[PDB]
Amino acid sequence: TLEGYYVDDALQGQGVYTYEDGGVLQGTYVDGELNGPAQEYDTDGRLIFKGQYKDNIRHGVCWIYYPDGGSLVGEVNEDGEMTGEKIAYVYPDERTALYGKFIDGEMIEGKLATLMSTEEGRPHFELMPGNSVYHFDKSTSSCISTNALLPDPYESERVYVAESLISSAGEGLFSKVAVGPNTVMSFYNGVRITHQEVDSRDWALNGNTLSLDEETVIDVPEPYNHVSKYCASLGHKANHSFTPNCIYDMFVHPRFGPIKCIRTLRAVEADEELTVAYGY
Ligand SMILES: Nc1ncnc2c1ncn2[C@@H]1O[C@H](CSCC[C@H](N)C(=O)O)[C@@H](O)[C@H]1O
Repeated sequence: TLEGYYVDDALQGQGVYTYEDGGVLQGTYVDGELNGPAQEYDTDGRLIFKGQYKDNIRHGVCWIYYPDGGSLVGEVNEDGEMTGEKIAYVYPDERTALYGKFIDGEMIEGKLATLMSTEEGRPHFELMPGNSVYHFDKSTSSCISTNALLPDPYESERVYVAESLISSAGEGLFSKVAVGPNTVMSFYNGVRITHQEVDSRDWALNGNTLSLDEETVIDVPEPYNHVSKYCASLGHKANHSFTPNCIYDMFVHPRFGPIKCIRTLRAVEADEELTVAYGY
């Protein structure tokens, strides 16, 4: 088959679609509509969906994987949307998860949990003990967080703040455990401000600004650069080096929203200081 895109077989059964852009989609078909097991991949070989369809709407328990390694899994609603009471955002280690109430893939109330096993397609989670509820809480131009002192579950296991070993750098960010290359370790969340705002005020104030996109800049200003005032995320604590063990990369966070992460470039040691090359 060929439309300027591409499709594979006669009536129905199990076929593959490919878009004007390289990305595949493996579906099982029934009368030309999708019904059954599907898996879609990225223009780059990356699994971005696994799960199933019924009358061309996503059905059942489906996995959506972001490029950063994080994922969303749950039984979808009648419209195929990630809305329900038993949905989870799962972190890049594929084990820590925030389970619970989500609207449209957005988190209303997520409880710390662990994904013990995918038995079939379905996954089994188990709640972790503790009072901790997490909520979608994107920061604004003036509110860095609705709960500045609730740490991020994933971060508090892989990293910590302490005196820098670098010459005169105040504090730094340390790895807590040994990790191999390409590992997310910490989140860089702050108030969202505009490039012009950052370009026009005294520059002596952009020590913690980090550009998100062509329109937005994340900053960790005011007194939130002190951990007794803010510790939700710890990214703004990594110091600079010309030969870093880490890189800034994009991240889709369930509490923070579109932000950056600190990801490792090589294996790193427990207790090793984490660095990135500032300014890209
Ligand atoms: N290689 C380096 N040498 C000296 N200061 C550094 C540095 N990398 C980062 N810094 C200080 O770290 C800043 C980035 S924010 C990283 C955290 C910071 N040192 C703190 O104590 O909160 C810059 O303002 C620079 O002053």
